[PDB]
Amino acid sequence: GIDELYKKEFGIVAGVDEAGRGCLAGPVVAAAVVLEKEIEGINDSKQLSPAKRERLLDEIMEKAAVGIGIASPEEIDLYNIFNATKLAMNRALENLSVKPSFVLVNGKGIELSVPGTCLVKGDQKSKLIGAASIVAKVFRDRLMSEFHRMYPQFSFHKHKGYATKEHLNEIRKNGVLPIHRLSFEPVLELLTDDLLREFFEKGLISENRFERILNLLGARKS
DNA sequence: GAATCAGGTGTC
Ligand SMILES: [Mn+2]
Ligand SMILES: [Mn+2]
Ligand SMILES: [Mn+2]
Repeated sequence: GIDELYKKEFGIVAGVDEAGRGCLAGPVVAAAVVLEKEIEGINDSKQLSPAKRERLLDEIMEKAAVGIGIASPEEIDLYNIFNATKLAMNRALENLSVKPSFVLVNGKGIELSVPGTCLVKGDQKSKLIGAASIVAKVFRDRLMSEFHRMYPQFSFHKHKGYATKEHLNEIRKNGVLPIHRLSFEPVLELLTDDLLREFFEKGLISENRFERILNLLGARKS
């Protein structure tokens, strides 16, 4: 119903949500979702079972229009997690085929390239956002799994890059990766100016990424 | 799914 109020008022209304905010690795995934056909079971992903999201997505990506945006781990470091988040969100709206006259954005304090509004707990106040919530999360998880493929020594399919005990084990044992968020404190902690220069000399990170994390590295213990 | 332990950073 919340959706319908805004639908009647503003016209085409997209729901937006993102996943991967609190992660130590990988990009942040945002999803924009416009939908008219009803989908029973709609609810914020984190209440659902991983396998149910799966069946709800197949359904969602059949009755709805969906845009997907991502922001690079490099962009998180250079821009911060928040602007990287808005950036990802705006890339989703961009990828959406339907151009909404209005957006419902989960959270607070986010203003996108499309006039809209910000709902706290929006992912459980709105069906569109709850749906955008399931798209982001599943798509993200998928990105992380194939990262276990690219870095076999890493349980990215289990911990999704988050600060779990075993993720921190895999980092101390195996080292820090370019896809880790180098500005994120637990990583900054383990990283050395020596590995940082290597990343750069290998052409793995950017000159701008290097300068930041380097300046961040020397700023430690302050 | 809910409880409760862990672990991240942006806004203001
Ligand atoms: Mn929520
Ligand atoms: Mn959510
Ligand atoms: Mn900070």
